[PDB]
Amino acid sequence: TKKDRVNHCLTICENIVAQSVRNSPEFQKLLGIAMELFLLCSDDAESDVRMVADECLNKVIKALMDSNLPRLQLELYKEIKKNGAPRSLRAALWRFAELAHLVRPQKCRPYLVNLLPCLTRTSKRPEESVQETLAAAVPKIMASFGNFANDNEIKVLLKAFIANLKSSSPTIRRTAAGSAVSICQHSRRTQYFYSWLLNVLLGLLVPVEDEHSTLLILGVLLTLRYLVPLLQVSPSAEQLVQVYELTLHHTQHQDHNVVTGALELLQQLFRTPPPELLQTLTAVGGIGQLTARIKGDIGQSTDDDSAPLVHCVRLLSASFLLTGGKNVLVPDRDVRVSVKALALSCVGAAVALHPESFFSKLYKVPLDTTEYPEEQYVSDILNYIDHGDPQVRGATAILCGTLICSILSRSR
Repeated sequence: TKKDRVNHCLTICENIVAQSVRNSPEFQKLLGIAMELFLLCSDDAESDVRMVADECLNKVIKALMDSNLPRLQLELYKEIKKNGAPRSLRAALWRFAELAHLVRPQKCRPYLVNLLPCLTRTSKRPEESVQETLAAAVPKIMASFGNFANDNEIKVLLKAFIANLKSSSPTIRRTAAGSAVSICQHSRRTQYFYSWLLNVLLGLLVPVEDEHSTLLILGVLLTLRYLVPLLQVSPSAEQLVQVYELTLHHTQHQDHNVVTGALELLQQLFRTPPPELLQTLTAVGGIGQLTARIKGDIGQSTDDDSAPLVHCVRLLSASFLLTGGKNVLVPDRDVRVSVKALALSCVGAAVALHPESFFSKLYKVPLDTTEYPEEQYVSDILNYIDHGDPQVRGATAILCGTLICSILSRSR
């Protein structure tokens, strides 16, 4: 009956729209029963059956978004609480984020309380396909159901997703990170909930000379690429400078999945910087007032008589893409050319902030004139125009663009 199952689902659809009679005590009973039956047609495993009868459920909704919206959204909340099959629960979750901004604010507050028991179970599910669509609904649901919750309901929901940063799947790590940050745009207080996510994560990396379970090191740095775009009681000016020393230790912590995680976080905090953090780095003393492969004295980000952005260009160069003795390329065998690509785009976004870093010497205390004849400056960054692939000769194409943009605007 595999061809007999196809004809059954499609004839139920057309005889609802062609009724032209809604809000009737006969019409109310008919729409509840055969609405759950549209998804068993998708639950049955055949691509001739799964593709055909899922486009037919969308014919019902859109012809009824005017007439029967409160009857549509009551049958649909029932299936998530049923917590069904990972194919059945998935394609119902597309339907419920697009009708979230169609509810009325009269009936909205009953719909908020019932979802938080239902939105934690689908966070505990290890199916890698079920976890994906929730990172495309927690953007859409909690922006229209955002304002209707108090400070009690939203503190429970964010302790669950951080326990979904403790899993080892790359598909499940990036769906729990975009869920914590879409709530705080819409929670109740947009600025109060930005300062609260920064306290929870830095105790997961409280003092850095520990064993930090290097899968869990990657969970904390992906929630911070989504929230620095939103940082522009408040998040304090001493709360944001604890974020910044945490990464320079983690551009050195060896891996190829943990070195690439803290280098997308640094390219974005210079492009859209938080304005409290942005004045503490251009300043001359810098971090010294807030406290009161490399083989030389760089001078750490606590020292005075130099800005910290003078410090931060000496550090990302002699570890990744430069050797302190001579103008010479580093081999692609040592550092990957996916890892050398994100290190040329971080030296360029700081020159737009502090342009005096690019003219500095690489080592502060010079390095061993017996071994090496001459000491070099950071201008061998601009010898990576001849290096091989795109996005290195193209990301030293963009390193000369914002070095000229920001000397003219620095000295007038």
